[PDB]
Amino acid sequence: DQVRRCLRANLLVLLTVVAVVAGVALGLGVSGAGGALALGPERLSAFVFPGELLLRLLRMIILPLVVCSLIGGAASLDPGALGRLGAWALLFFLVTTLLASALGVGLALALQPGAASAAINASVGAAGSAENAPSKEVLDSFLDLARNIFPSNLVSAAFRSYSTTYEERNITGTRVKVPVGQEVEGMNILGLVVFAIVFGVALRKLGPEGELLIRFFNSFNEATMVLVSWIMWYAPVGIMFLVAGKIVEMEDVGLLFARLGKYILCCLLGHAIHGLLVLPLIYFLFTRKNPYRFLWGIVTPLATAFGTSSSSATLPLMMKCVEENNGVAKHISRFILPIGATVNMDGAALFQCVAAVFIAQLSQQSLDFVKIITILVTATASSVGAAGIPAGGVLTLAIILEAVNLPVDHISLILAVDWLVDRSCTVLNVEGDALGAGLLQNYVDR
Amino acid sequence: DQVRRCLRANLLVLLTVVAVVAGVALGLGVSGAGGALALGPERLSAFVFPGELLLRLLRMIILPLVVCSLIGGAASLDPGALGRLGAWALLFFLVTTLLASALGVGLALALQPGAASAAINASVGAAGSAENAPSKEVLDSFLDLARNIFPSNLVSAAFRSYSTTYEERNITGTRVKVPVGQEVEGMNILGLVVFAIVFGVALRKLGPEGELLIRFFNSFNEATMVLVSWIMWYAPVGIMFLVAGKIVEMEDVGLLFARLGKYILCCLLGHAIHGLLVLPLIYFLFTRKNPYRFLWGIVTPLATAFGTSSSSATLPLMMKCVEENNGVAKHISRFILPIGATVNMDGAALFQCVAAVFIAQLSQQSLDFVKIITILVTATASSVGAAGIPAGGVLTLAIILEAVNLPVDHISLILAVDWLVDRSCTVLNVEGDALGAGLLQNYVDR
Amino acid sequence: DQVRRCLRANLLVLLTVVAVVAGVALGLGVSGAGGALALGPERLSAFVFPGELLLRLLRMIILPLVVCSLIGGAASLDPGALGRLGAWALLFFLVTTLLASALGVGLALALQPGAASAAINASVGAAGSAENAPSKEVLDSFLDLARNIFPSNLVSAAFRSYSTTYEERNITGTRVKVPVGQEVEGMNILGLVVFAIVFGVALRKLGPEGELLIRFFNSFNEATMVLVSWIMWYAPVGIMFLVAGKIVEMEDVGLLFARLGKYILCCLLGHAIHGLLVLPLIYFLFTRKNPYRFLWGIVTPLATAFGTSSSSATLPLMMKCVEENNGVAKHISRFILPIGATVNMDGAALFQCVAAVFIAQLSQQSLDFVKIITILVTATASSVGAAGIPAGGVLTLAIILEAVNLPVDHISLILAVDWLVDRSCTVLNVEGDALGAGLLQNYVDR
Ligand SMILES: *[C@@H]1O[C@H](CO)[C@@H](O)[C@H](O)[C@H]1NC(C)=O
Ligand SMILES: *[C@@H]1O[C@H](CO)[C@@H](O)[C@H](O)[C@H]1NC(C)=O
Ligand SMILES: NC(=O)CC[C@H](N)C(=O)O
Ligand SMILES: NC(=O)CC[C@H](N)C(=O)O
Ligand SMILES: NC(=O)CC[C@H](N)C(=O)O
Repeated sequence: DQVRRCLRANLLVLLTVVAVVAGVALGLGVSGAGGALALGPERLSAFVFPGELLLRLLRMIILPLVVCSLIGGAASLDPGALGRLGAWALLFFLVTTLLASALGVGLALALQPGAASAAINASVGAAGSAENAPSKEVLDSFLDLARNIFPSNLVSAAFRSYSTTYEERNITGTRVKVPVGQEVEGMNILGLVVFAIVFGVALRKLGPEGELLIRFFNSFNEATMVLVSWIMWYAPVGIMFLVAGKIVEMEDVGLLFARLGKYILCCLLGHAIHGLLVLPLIYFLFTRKNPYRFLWGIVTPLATAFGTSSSSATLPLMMKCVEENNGVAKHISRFILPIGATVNMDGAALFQCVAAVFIAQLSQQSLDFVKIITILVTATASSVGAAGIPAGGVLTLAIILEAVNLPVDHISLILAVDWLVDRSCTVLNVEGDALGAGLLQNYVDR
Repeated sequence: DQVRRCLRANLLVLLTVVAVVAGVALGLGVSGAGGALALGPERLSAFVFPGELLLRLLRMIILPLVVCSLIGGAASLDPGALGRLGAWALLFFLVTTLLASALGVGLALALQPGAASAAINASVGAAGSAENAPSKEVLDSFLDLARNIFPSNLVSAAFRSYSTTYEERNITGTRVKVPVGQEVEGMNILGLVVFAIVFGVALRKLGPEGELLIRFFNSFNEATMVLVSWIMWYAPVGIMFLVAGKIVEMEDVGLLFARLGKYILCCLLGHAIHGLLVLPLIYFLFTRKNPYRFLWGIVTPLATAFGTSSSSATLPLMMKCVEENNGVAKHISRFILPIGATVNMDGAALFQCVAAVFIAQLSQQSLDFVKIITILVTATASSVGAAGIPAGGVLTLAIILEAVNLPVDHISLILAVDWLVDRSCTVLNVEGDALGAGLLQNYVDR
Repeated sequence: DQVRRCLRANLLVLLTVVAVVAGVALGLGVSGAGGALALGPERLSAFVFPGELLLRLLRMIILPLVVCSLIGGAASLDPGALGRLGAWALLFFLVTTLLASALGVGLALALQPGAASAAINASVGAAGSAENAPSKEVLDSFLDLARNIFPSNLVSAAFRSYSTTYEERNITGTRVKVPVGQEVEGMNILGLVVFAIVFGVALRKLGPEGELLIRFFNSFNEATMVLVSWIMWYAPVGIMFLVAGKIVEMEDVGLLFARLGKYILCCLLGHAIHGLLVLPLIYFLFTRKNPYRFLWGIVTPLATAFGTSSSSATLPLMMKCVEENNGVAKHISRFILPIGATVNMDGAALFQCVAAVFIAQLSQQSLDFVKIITILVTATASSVGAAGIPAGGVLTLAIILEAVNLPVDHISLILAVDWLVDRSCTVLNVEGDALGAGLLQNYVDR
């Protein structure tokens, strides 16, 4: 049969999408028959482990990749030409993030998710529970991101980021708060991207003395790219257990879709127009080429981002598929795509935009025109400061609301539905990188 | 004199064994005349320091060795031949560990250490003291070892391993336990062995691009091997203070040997037959060569393992003595011996076997035939999960006993005698590596 | 104009000294008009940030420099000649530190800072506040420094040093203290200097196998030296905010200079004679060359040490200025100057000498002749154990006083004036390195 020929050449494509629907059929049979209580907590961790093992070993290789592949990328061309590459790049990440957040106002206002329904029953969901939050100030977190760039110690920025807390050591009368930083747990991806680019330029200023050093990091880049190919074969096995592990936790067979299902359909549709109708239209307007043939070549990482629910996870998996399947250049694909891992959270700019209108569609708040331009520019700024940590964008939602002085009286409605909507967020998040990667292929042709 | 000629060529052999008996004569004069109280705690740390300095600097070089020497080892030969090297290897570590644990049942049953003596006075030793223990479940620790393999972050696995604890954040009615992991202190040796082997194969799949990279790690391996030679000369000084520091702590001039000295003679004899009568018989059955001439060439690391009481400590010291003194190959000795550091704790499979019969010889427990095959297969499994941390195998003793549902009413009798029996454990532990290393020299001759 | 020609060639010299006086004029206008309370604590951290950003990114490059530049330095020459370089070196650091501490007795006794003034009103300053201190014993901290050399783990010594605390887990009757170490936060500079020197010698014992490895670390050294040049241009901006941030904290417009201003003039004059009259006289006695033409070539790092107030901070900044401006050799300047970062705290030997006479000039204490030779040799020993941490030498002041059994009834007078006197300490501290660096240039001419 001739149909057997195309299936052998599309083996990873077929196995990935058949597994993401397998766990939904697997997990609903677990959640329906018996439920979460039938397994027991001492066995539930053993069930979710073959999915949780996937997210582990696929994360350990981004450290010898991102600090390594940006060297050989940003030391080939000249630093005068890198400004002709970088300035057109950061302009593109700013427009795509801002245009996605502009859809958030334009879709939530025309649908009004704060409608007369069970969603307005937030008093049963609030309970004063999530009020006990750190909720750092908007001046401090914006100051914290500039301090997270240019890290303190180079080894310490491989596993331990920087943040800030508050204390009250102020027995003087009128007890005030005092900021203090303590370097909490978490990998600093952004702190090492800005190091490797600056370190990559310094090898270009050197003459033939750096020729030994650049071929070292070129070879050490290539050995990791061999090792990411073997994890790619394991990836259809793990995604079957990512979805079928998370679905055991909550239930939406008539409970979660009943209360705030209008909001869920509001934000999934925000991911529907953007990145499936807008980004192909932008890509065709600059290339005049078929975007879906480009999009079909990248479907294993995009389905993996739905499973792993982390943009920083699926970073090496996309770097294999873009340079192999689609016709891009070797060196420039390994530069614009890793810097795009933590700079264009436009899904978060679409998630935190709608969710900040959603609580203001209810509870009778105006937002006529002055708050609209502030809620538009804040979400496209905090998206840069967001990490690739799963469910990390919920923490940056509270700093938008205080700056636009909306009530935070129940943030717990937007919370506890982010096991589903954030998986759609990462797919839209990582898609604009490779669409921007192929957009620079036409730019070098002229 | 002709006797002066052999002593100059056997200088390290003579100085090492004269120092391990020097500290016993030194420490008993300290423990006898004056005792531990005559020195004071502010001076006792200053006394144990020249031994404690030895265990420190000899441990800092295993990180630029194990992740480095396994690269140049497992990138020379073909990956098809590595399966012909690896499968025969892991079969040998399984048999030697299981045969050692089979001696534990066969020697404790024929001697019955739970005899009518002062050893049955465990009520004075129990006191409900060591009941306050974490004692993680057998399903979780077996799950934890698979998660400790394939580490989370590559830099973070150089000093910080992974484990798990328990919390009770369960105010819902019927308060249950919940697992949580927090990455406690401790070097992950096993997490980096599995990384370097996979990374070593990927250089072999590369062509001449990896030729620069393999010669880098070949040279960086050799510079450490120079530096381990200088610490080897310091090693007879330190072992004199390892033994004469630990002996100041407890006393066995008629007190510890009186109560449970039958148990101590039971487990030291278990280390006597295995690895001095069995392993020479296995080595002669496959080589038909003199095992003791091979064994005399490795006596400085084996006496160092008695002093340091850590298998992961004496790993670089054996790698010098095997490739220099005995006639083994250069590349294959630096592969099978580091992977054997944390895979064949057969002394622990002999220690945790007898100690789990010892508490069941007392307190009237049966173990007729069904528990015997479970207590045999559990100890040979948890020996793989054991670390090279001194006195680390005591924590893995409790997970055997709950799985074989024996009482843990006094584990503190097996505790606080492990300053002596565990030093015999590490000597038997590290011996089977080099005997297995020389066993593969005959395998390449055919 | 011909005066425009010299200003273009002295751009860094002119911009650095015009900024250290700019912040004094800036900060006094802030402290005078409005004061510290006019800004608010939520804005004060935003004001001090462009200075605090300078101290951050200029510290992240000392890890890929000190462990890297000492390799290519101490592997070129022979190890027989390194003893002819090292022994003359460590003799020079011992004399310069001891001669500086000899000035501390000779200047405090001839001035008597414990005079009838407001400085003797220490009862208002003591309050029993700083009595709650750890204050580890003199035998333990001297033992701790030898354990901090030869670190435990190589990766862990890049951000996490070693220290010791005390516990009282001693329910046996007569509750005593027990030492325990826990690896507190802080970069171990000294632990990696002793590693790279020993590792550098081992490459020299290797033949042409180390030729690949030495050219690797030679190139990786040079790429950092490019990157330190770009931070040097940012350095006149940051020092303007270092001084104008610290001056907002305290006030000395008639308050701090009134109470103990005799002591401040006593210790600043101790930094005046030493290192501006003594060290030029020593340098002229061995070179017969102009020391101030050598001293004018290094004025950007010396003014930076006044701003950063850390010897370990300004280590790469001096390594650029010495090898470029002044006529020293390339390889030997990158060896003696990094080892001099944490070995010759003679300012601390001048600070901790005077401050230990200052509390004994008051409160009627003798120190006739026997305590004088002990207070001289203790301060030159603890200066080696001092770190490059700002305000780190105050902790090592208490261990001098107990060994010379002077009262520690108010150490808080020497505390809280170290925002000013310690900035003079680091300038004198880092100056003797480069004066010692140029002193070895004449030694290689013969
Ligand atoms: C220990 O056990 C023996 C019996 O074997 C008994 O006679 C004795 O009283 C017990 N206690 C002590 C302190 O010896
Ligand atoms: C300071 O000391 C002087 C004596 O020299 C005394 O007259 C004055 O009252 C003291 N001031 C305070 C505040 O104690
Ligand atoms: N909510 C967010 O967008 C941040 C977390 C999300 N998983 C991401 O990596 O994009
Ligand atoms: N008790 C044990 O056997 C644990 C391992 C042992 N400390 C070793 O290094 O060999
Ligand atoms: N007072 C001191 O000596 C502390 C250390 C000093 N700040 C230095 O960097 O050398």
